[PDB]
Amino acid sequence: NPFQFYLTRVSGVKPKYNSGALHIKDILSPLFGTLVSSAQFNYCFDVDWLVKQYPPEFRKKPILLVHGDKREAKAHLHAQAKPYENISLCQAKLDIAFGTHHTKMMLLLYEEGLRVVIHTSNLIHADWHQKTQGIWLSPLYPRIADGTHKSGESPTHFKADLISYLMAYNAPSLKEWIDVIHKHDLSETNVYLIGSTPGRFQGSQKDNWGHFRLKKLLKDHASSMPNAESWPVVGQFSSVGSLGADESKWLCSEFKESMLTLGKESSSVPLYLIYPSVENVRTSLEGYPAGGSLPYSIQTAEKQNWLHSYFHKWSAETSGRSNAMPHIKTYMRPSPDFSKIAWFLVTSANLSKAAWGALEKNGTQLMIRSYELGVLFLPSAFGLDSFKVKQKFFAGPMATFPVPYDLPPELYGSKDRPWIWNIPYVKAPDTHGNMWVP
Ligand SMILES: O=C(O)c1cnc2c([N+](=O)[O-])cccc2c1O
Repeated sequence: NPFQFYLTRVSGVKPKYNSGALHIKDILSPLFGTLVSSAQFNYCFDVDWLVKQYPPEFRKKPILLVHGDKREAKAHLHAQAKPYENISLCQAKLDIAFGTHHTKMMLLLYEEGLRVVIHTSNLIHADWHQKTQGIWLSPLYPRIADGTHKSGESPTHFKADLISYLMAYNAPSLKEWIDVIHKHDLSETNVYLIGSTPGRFQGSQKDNWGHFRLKKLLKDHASSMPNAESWPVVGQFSSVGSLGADESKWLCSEFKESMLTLGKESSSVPLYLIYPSVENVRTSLEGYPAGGSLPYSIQTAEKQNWLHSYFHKWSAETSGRSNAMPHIKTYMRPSPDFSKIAWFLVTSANLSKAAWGALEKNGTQLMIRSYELGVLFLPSAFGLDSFKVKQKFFAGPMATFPVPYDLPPELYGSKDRPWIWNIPYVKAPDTHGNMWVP
């Protein structure tokens, strides 16, 4: 495979469904490189657990933790790290209310080169235990020889886009990593970077982030096919924000409009949203506690019941993960019979205005509250017109894309309800014998 898209290992499925999966210990093993320094961008950290995932010989190398915590949460994280002299912290600035640092990324500096890992898991035991999570692994990027002048840039502009993303933090500890990236050759990268950073973007900066970044890439590097209006859009996420009183406020007006872009020329396109039902969570490997990582509140949900008609159950027989609740987020554009896809995106961005951006000031300004990061797989970047869908995720032409859940997605039944984490479920017990009482 040329895609280097992996799922995390799931405890409890048969070995066939973990064969090509990765645990964090595998990512940090010496087989992937001789570690000199690393940067861990994330939302939630368990520092004691994290350090034990590094191999013993690497546990004293410098680690930078990039986080968004403030006030007491920030103090708690500093206290967690205090015992480990080699750990530094970088607080990402969040100057817009209700912003979060959701980006999940590792920068791994080796003796032999550099690797970038963009993924969806928090750095806590439970996120790597029985969840469906996604990982993109970069190639080993070699160092550019001292005295040599070359860009080290890929046809997807990944090196410049990653530096641009890091420059948005305006942070001294990340300027060091920017200088490291400058000195490496990233020309073999075949994915496009799609990031969100907080701010209000107009003019030449409007296309840099969020769903306008996606729109711009799809206009420039995908081609429209006849009957494009028949190719659905699929979104798959672990959390939903407040989208407004109806679909025309944001979901189908600006979000779906960005996602249905193809090619340069100027809607009944179906929209499938995949989000775990209550039954999905109850019968999961973790049981109801899996819902602790699916933070859809009743307050938000009650304001947008129109949205739930779009919801489809989580099903993942193709990867043996129907009972491993998703914390991956993915977006893609399948053909009407779901045998091909025009593109695939894996990201930290949930279905929310905070992450993807919302238009302001008479449509002239895109406002984003949070940091997010994902990678976009475009057929043109692999010399193809479209991707064939792999029929079994862990099965064996390597030009077929490993989609991790079942297609077509299955609509909620009439008795199904979206998982809502702050109401009780006491009618039927979960796989551990328990109810859910918030
Ligand atoms: O991975 C993330 O980016 C992320 C962010 N926030 C979460 C919350 N929360 O408090 O919003 C509750 C539960 C799980 C969360 C999570 O998994």
